[PDB]
Amino acid sequence: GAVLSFHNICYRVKPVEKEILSNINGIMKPGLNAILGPTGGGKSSLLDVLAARKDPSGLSGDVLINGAPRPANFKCNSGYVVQDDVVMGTLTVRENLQFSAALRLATTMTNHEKNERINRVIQELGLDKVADSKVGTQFIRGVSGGERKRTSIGMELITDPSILFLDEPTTGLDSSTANAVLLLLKRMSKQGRTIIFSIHQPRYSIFKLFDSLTLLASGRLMFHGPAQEALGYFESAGYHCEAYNNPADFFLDIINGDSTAKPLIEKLAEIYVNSSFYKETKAELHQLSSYTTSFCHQLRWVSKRSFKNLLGNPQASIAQIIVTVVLGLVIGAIYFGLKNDSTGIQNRAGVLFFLTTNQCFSSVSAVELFVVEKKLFIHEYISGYYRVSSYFLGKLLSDLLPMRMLPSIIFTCIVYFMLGLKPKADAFFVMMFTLMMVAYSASSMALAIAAGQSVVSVATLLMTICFVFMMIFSGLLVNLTTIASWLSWLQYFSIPRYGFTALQHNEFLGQNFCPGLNPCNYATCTGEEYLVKQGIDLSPWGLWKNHVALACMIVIFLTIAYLKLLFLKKY
Amino acid sequence: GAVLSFHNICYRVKPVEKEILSNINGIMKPGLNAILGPTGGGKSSLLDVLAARKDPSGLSGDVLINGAPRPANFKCNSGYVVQDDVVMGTLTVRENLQFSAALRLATTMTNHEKNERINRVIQELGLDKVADSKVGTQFIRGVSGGERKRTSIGMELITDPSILFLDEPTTGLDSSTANAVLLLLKRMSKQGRTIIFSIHQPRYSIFKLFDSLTLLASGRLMFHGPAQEALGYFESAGYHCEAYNNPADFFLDIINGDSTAKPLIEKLAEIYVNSSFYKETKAELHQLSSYTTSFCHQLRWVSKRSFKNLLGNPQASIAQIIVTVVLGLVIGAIYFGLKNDSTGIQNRAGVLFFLTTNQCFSSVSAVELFVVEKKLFIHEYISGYYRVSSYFLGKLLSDLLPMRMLPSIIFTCIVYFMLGLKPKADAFFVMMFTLMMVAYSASSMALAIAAGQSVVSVATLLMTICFVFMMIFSGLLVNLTTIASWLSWLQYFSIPRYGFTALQHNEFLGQNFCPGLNPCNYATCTGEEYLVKQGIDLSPWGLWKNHVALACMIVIFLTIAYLKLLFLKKY
Ligand SMILES: COc1cc2c(cc1OC)CN(CCc1ccc(NC(=O)c3cc(OC)c(OC)cc3NC(=O)c3cnc4ccccc4c3)cc1)CC2
Ligand SMILES: CCCCCCCCCCCC(=O)OC[C@H](COP(=O)(O)OCC[N+](C)(C)C)OC(=O)CCCCCCCCCCC
Ligand SMILES: CCCCCCCCCCCC(=O)OC[C@H](COP(=O)(O)OCC[N+](C)(C)C)OC(=O)CCCCCCCCCCC
Ligand SMILES: Nc1ncnc2c1ncn2[C@@H]1O[C@H](COP(=O)(O)OP(=O)(O)OP(=O)(O)O)[C@@H](O)[C@H]1O
Ligand SMILES: Nc1ncnc2c1ncn2[C@@H]1O[C@H](COP(=O)(O)OP(=O)(O)OP(=O)(O)O)[C@@H](O)[C@H]1O
Ligand SMILES: CC(C)CCC[C@@H](C)[C@H]1CC[C@H]2[C@@H]3CC=C4C[C@@H](O)CC[C@]4(C)[C@H]3CC[C@]12C
Ligand SMILES: CC(C)CCC[C@@H](C)[C@H]1CC[C@H]2[C@@H]3CC=C4C[C@@H](O)CC[C@]4(C)[C@H]3CC[C@]12C
Ligand SMILES: CC(C)CCC[C@@H](C)[C@H]1CC[C@H]2[C@@H]3CC=C4C[C@@H](O)CC[C@]4(C)[C@H]3CC[C@]12C
Ligand SMILES: CC(C)CCC[C@@H](C)[C@H]1CC[C@H]2[C@@H]3CC=C4C[C@@H](O)CC[C@]4(C)[C@H]3CC[C@]12C
Repeated sequence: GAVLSFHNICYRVKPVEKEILSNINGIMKPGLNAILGPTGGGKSSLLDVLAARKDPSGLSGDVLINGAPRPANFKCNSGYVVQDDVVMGTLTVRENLQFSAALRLATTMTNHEKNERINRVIQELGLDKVADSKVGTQFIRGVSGGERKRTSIGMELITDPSILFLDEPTTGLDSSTANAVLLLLKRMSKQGRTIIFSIHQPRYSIFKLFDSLTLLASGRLMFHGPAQEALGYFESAGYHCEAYNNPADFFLDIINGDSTAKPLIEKLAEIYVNSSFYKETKAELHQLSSYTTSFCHQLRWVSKRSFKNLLGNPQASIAQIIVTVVLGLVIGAIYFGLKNDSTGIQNRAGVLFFLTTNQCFSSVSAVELFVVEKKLFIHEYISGYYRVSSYFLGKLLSDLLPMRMLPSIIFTCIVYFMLGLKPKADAFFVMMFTLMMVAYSASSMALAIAAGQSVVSVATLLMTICFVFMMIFSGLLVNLTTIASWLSWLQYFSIPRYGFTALQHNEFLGQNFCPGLNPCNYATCTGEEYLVKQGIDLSPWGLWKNHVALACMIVIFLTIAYLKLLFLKKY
Repeated sequence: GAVLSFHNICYRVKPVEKEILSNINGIMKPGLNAILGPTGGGKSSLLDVLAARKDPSGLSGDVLINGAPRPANFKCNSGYVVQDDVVMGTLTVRENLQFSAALRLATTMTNHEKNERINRVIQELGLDKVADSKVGTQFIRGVSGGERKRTSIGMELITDPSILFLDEPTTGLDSSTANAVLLLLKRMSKQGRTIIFSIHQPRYSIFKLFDSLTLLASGRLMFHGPAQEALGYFESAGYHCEAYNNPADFFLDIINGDSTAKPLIEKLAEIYVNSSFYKETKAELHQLSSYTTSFCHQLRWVSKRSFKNLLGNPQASIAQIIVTVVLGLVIGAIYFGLKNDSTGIQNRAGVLFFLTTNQCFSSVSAVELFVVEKKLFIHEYISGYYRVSSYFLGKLLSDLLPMRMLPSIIFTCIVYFMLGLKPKADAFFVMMFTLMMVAYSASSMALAIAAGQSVVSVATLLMTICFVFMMIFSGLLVNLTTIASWLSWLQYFSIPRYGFTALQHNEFLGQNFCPGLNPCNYATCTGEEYLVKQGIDLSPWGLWKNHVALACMIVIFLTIAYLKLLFLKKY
């Protein structure tokens, strides 16, 4: 079995540094161990310290498994269940468990075997009725909080861990369900596994199951030792129960100073260090003194989950495609029959500008989903599911690449022929390629800004402002040849400028807009004159210059996003 | 005291109609009464039925207070505490209680007296340490879930009600805090008040406090009667406890079929109807067979809370003002020194278009706050705080009117003189007025769309799409004189068109853009020619036509919003 231990633990958090956890010493031998305490005592913090999910800076003690230091496979042979559930709402119960099994259990096992394990877990936790139902989504009403909580427990159990950490496994659950969960852990603990969990308001039947007990309060350790002997320890100092049927209440009332015999917290702790229990553990403590699956598998499974999540959030995929089609048709109707007249220049420039800005501003919606999933990404990376690289490339090849390509194609196919733009194939494909490139560049910039930011509103605001400032330098609202020199350099940071310039160069090159024709100066009859007055070049190199600039921006921004994820605080 | 009662209650929910609650009969005499049951049994639904927060369509029974039917002041002399807390995060604890006191307690009392009551409540609930701290916000980490829960309890207690309904008052609270809350209610119930609440996992000490008991399960009523006699009733059918220290577990285990003696639910219910308890209540039941404060006060307090909420969410007020200033300065730099040259027309039209669209699209951010507060509005209206009209006008005079006016002023003051637009005062004030009008019209349209919609994403998408379609008809991207007749009529539904046309008419009227000057046809030297080619009229009536159209749209859209709130399902 696994014999966890700790000694002289203290933790500090920040300027001013405060100690959430003061001196703590204990041994969590195999079996079933518990951590009772009042709210704010530090139950969740100690658990993370034991499971190495806290920044090692603050930690000021030694944690040992079976005497030897922490192995590098610790997170490959342990499980952690979070106080606040992190479960992808858009998926069903079974799908989430499948995801955990696939990326944590080794690939040597057959997929049928894994599904058999998954079914067994579901039956044990009583999730059969909602096995294939969806977890809650904003659009889709889903399972209750209790079923969601048990689902998080399931994902960790599937790994068949030798060590399991749980935080408030029984919250939002009625007594019957709570008892079933605890009995399962007890059965799971009579085989050599070590189970550590924090609980609120146990029943007497449950409390008898506890083998080892830990009692936190305001950081201090009031009592650690066998659960059955806890009553005797308190009785010696005073506090003869003889009132409460449930002992768990008897402990908490003492801590809150509601029972008969400087602060009561410090006073009680001083008693423990003088107890035999502290002496025994000090004697024992002093005496004692990688990823399962490869890159490709992680990529496939992450991309799959992203596909499903995207389809489950309609506003970002289905709605964008539908509005794309509607806009294409309306534009085709509004600009139908472009004429080489006085009005041709205006309408052509306007439509191209509209398409460009539409591609740029549509990227905001997708990345917002990248923002909301920061918490899940951190939790899964810490738990040891996947690497950063796999998550990044999967989200790209599932969300950014497929969906952002289509709007360009739809817009070109619908608009080009209805309006009557350049009737040559080269122009058609150039238009499609250019729109694709601006879309990808905007998405990459959005990712660079949004990656690592927790709040959706702030990221949305920042990206919107940046796109606005780009749009001012697109080449239509202002003439770039009239801008002062000390500000003109900014026009090279604008994506819409490159796309818009390319489209203009493609459309205006061989057109005359004065129908019947002593040249009339101050008049732009020919398209080339308009291009010149707007600053654009006439060589073939201008178009391709814009395109290569877009590609370089894509690469730069995506790389920045990867680095922002890499140097993030995953603790 | 207050003697509530019910008889033959059944409720139906929807097509297919299902009965959440089957036959239910009971009397909730003064004192302390409880509703235990497993999750999903129907505890929250019955409570709403008793407190008249459910649609009366489904209800199929009679509810009586003191024998007489439900008075119209029922919600003026009752309190309801929600299972999921509804507390404005951006405010402190004390501020929320002040809001409840001001609008529910009569104005005859002095404000100092109310604050004295508020202090007493806080001391009783143990919220003194966090009395003036802020409740949780996304930006501001706030009080724990337990303190938030007790705060919701406080707001109802301040009214000093003769009848109080609570739903899971002890959830997220440790035993010590839970016991304190229950003891307070017990003390509050020995004076004539009637208290009804639903609870999970009581302690034996608490359960002895219960005077009357109700036991729901899968809709059916398994037991109603005195709490002390509940054990005897079950013992007669079998189920001699002699195992469990806490009786509350003994009841729930039976319902879940985990104890010794068609489904167990139906089987148990059949026993109750044959019990003496059912006979007694049937004998008794068969035997038995406005706003405190005026309009202005509600308006003032709603507007005040809205001010605070707006300031607490920086992204909507502070950020919008800052970006407004930054955009003004950047625009002033980009377009500095507008010249009566070939480029003057383009830059002028572009800047005016940018300002107009900025005013239109900035309205999305504010209304989103109107969306998120739908739940709170429904809860408060049902509880009897305020009317619909007061809420509407308060949110207007607090959020829409003050904040949307400033950006226009800032933009005009910064931009007008730096660029060098028409150097006459009339044009300056016309520009300011026009921008104000488009801002208000867009906000009104946003409210009309967003009011009554629960999801933020959908409303944001809809308003954004509508503004896009308006923007196509602004007069720049397309020439309105070239649009086909069967679609041209749409141009009269566009707000940016009216604002943009007014600004163009103000700026271009007396300008010549050909510097040195056989007239050169196909050339727009004079501004009037440009206006004509864009379809605009030259009379003074065009400008004012646009303005009056905006005003009419404002009135229409705001009225629609009020009606949408009025005919909403507040149940
Ligand atoms: C988790 O819950 C959620 C929370 C939230 C959201 C979604 C959620 O759920 C996931 C999304 N919330 C977005 C709120 C929002 C959206 C937009 C703006 N503001 C502009 O967009 C704009 C501003 C200008 O000045 C400030 C401006 O100046 C000129 C031109 C602007 N836009 C254009 O010009 C333009 C042009 N073509 C377009 C074509 C297609 C689509 C958009 C186009 C836009 C401001 C706020 C924020 C919170
Ligand atoms: C002027 C009109 C045309 C030019 C428009 C300029 C847009 C520039 C877009 C590329 C910048 C970029 O993408 O920056 C990318 C950076 C990269 O993160 P980081 O630097 O490593 O931050 C450190 C992060 N750590 C500490 C975790 C490592 O993200 C950010 O900084 C986030 C905020 C960006 C705000 C940008 C607002 C720009 C307003 C400009 C007002 C004049
Ligand atoms: C074409 C370019 C220029 C013209 C642009 C047209 C914009 C019209 C704006 C005013 C309409 C309005 O504000 O409608 C206001 C209505 C009012 O609610 P209700 O009718 O009572 O719904 C019943 C609600 N109950 C049942 C509770 C009473 O809100 C809505 O319907 C909500 C959805 C509106 C979607 C509008 C999308 C428009 C897309 C047009 C694609 C051609
Ligand atoms: N990163 C952090 N920054 C600042 N304070 C923290 C941080 N982490 C924990 N704390 C503080 O430590 C104290 C204990 O928080 P903790 O998360 O341990 O609560 P808990 O013991 O899990 O109780 P419960 O989860 O039941 O509320 C709190 O006062 C909290 O503010
Ligand atoms: N509007 C509704 N539409 C469909 N079903 C409903 C509706 N309201 C309630 N129900 C159903 O009634 C049953 C009881 O739900 P209820 O809200 O009463 O739970 P509860 O008794 O409050 O239990 P808890 O709140 O502890 O989960 C549930 O199965 C729920 O799906
Ligand atoms: C039908 C046409 C004319 C409507 C104009 C386009 C806009 C207003 C429509 C087109 C497609 C629509 C979306 C279609 C599907 C969904 C998924 C649903 O679960 C919520 C609403 C939502 C997100 C719709 C919102 C409104 C929407 C974006
Ligand atoms: C991290 C971010 C800010 C990186 C920004 C890099 C951008 C500004 C770089 C990437 C590639 C660059 C372009 C590469 C090629 C050319 C062609 C040349 O004849 C003019 C400059 C121009 C058009 C460059 C302008 C600056 C440019 C677009
Ligand atoms: C300083 C200038 C150049 C920045 C450009 C303007 C944008 C990027 C800045 C200007 C004002 C800024 C806001 C100022 C204050 C707040 C409140 C804070 O609790 C969260 C960030 C937030 C919401 C900022 C977000 C970024 C913001 C909107
Ligand atoms: C509920 C919503 C859709 C109501 C929409 C009403 C709009 C379209 C109405 C309100 C006031 C109306 C305007 C009132 C006055 C004039 C001046 C006239 O010489 C031309 C029509 C014009 C410009 C009207 C166009 C239509 C108009 C703008």
